Formats: sequence, C-alpha cells, structure tokens
Amino acid sequence: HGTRPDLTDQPIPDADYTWYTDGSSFLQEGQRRAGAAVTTETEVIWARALPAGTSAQRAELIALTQALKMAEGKKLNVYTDSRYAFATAHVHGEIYRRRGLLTSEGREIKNKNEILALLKALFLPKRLSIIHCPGHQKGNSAEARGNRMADQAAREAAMKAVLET
Ligand SMILES: CC(C)c1ccc(O)c(=O)c(O)c1
Ligand SMILES: [Mn+2]
Ligand SMILES: [Mn+2]
Repeated sequence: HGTRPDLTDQPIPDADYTWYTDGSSFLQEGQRRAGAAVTTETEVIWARALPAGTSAQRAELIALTQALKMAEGKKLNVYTDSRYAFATAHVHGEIYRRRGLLTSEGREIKNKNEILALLKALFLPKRLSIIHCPGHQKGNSAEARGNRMADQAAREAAMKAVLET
C-alpha cells in the first residue's frame, strides 16, 4: 500500500553496509553488452553480465535492485551515479505504479519490470538510504572511489562475459 516511508536520500551513520552500484552498456563485437555491479570501496560484492541489448539505465536499475536484495534485514547506504535510477527509486516508480502504468501494455514507460522489481526490493532492507553522487569523479573521496570501483566492476562483468565464449 504505497512506497517505503522511511527511504532517505542521505547517508545513515549506523549503516551495516555502504555500497555502490553501476550499470554499463556498450557495443562490443557488433553487439550491445551490458553489466551490473554492487561493490564496496575496496571489494566487489556482486557483478554480472546482462542480456544483450540491455540499456545503461536498465543496468543501473538491476544493480540497485540487487544491492537491495542482498541488503535484506540489514541497514544499507547505497550510492548511485544515475539520476535516472535515483529519481525512479525516490519518485517516478511509485507514481507510475499507482497510476497503473507499470502493468499496462503501454511502452511509453521504459524498464517497467525492473521498476516493479525495485519497488518490491525497497522493502527488504531494515533501514535504507539511496544516495546520488555524480559518477566518474576526479575526487579522491571514498564515494568517488566507490563509484569508480562499481563502474569498473560492471564493465569487467560485461567484457569478461563476451570473451569467455
Ligand atoms: C557515457 C556516460 C555519460 C555514462 C553515463 C551513464 C553512467 O551511469 C555510467 O556509469 C557510465 O559510466 C557513464
Ligand atoms: Mn552509472
Ligand atoms: Mn559507469
């Protein structure tokens, strides 16, 4: 009956997990490869290649949803460099849903299944903060390094999937 009331856009001090998520989509070998990743600053929690033709935005969505699922029952601070993802999570998703636009035949909305999955995932974490930071930062700050880590994780996930076959 609605979205998660306690969802916040700022870091919570006591969090169990501080993560970073990134999607990526490029054309490799005359084909669109995508990948998604959830990592800490120093280590990769989860990374996967995604079905061909997957957009960057959708990849972001999937990465985020994954972070949520893995964070179930715990306290999560998750950083995303995607304004699209951040917005969808905080605002657009719940509106689309409550409108009945997500389950309709209308393709005027993109990544409907991802959106639904995410809306469902938002309830898993005990306490949740989805924060947005500009990605690919020149800065040396922990969040910049986190973002770079995630980015590299996703891209590696895709490239690796391509050349293992
Ligand atoms: C091509 C650039 C702008 C691209 C935009 C989408 C981002 O979410 C991705 O992280 C990517 O690394 C940068
Ligand atoms: Mn990104
Ligand atoms: Mn990236």
